[PDB]
Amino acid sequence: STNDNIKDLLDWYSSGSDTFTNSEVLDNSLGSMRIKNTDGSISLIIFPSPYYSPAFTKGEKVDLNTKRTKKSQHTSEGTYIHFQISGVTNTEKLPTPIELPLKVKVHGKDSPLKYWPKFDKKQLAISTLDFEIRAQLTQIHGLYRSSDKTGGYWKITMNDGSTYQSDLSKKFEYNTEKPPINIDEIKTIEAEIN
Repeated sequence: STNDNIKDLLDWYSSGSDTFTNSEVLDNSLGSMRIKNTDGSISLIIFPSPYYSPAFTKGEKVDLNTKRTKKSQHTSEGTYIHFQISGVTNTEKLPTPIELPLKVKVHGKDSPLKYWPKFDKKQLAISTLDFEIRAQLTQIHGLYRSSDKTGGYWKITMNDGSTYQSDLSKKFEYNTEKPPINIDEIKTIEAEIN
């Protein structure tokens, strides 16, 4: 028996993500962007953070690794629109797709990984890393599905000593999100469940 906030977390992190590559910027206002995907849909993405306010200009190409905030819509004008939050990075690729060094501990015990993917984009938003990591945990390790797996944290340590961490008992802090990072510079990723 989990409390309600954990149930909300279980629904958010087990609902997948939206991936679009080489999309085009149509407009860039404060706190948002309007983007046209190669399939013909439009994405309206919000950016609630002052530290990560995309500065792309009309016509520039960008990748999308985002989460939808709600059901897409078929407009009268005949367009298909997605409503998403964060997750826009440059289209720059890595030579060879790398596997991110994630180590997981569930109550101190080392929990081995299953279906943990490789990444080939040189840059990933911190919120994207947040949901990839938390999806591995909810799907493979039982996070949020029971009272004994409702807290903990994940921590990324960069080659230079910089770290990023997130508390597993709360949804990701989008309002304070930092700029995307070069995944090739990540030294390690730790995650512990309690």
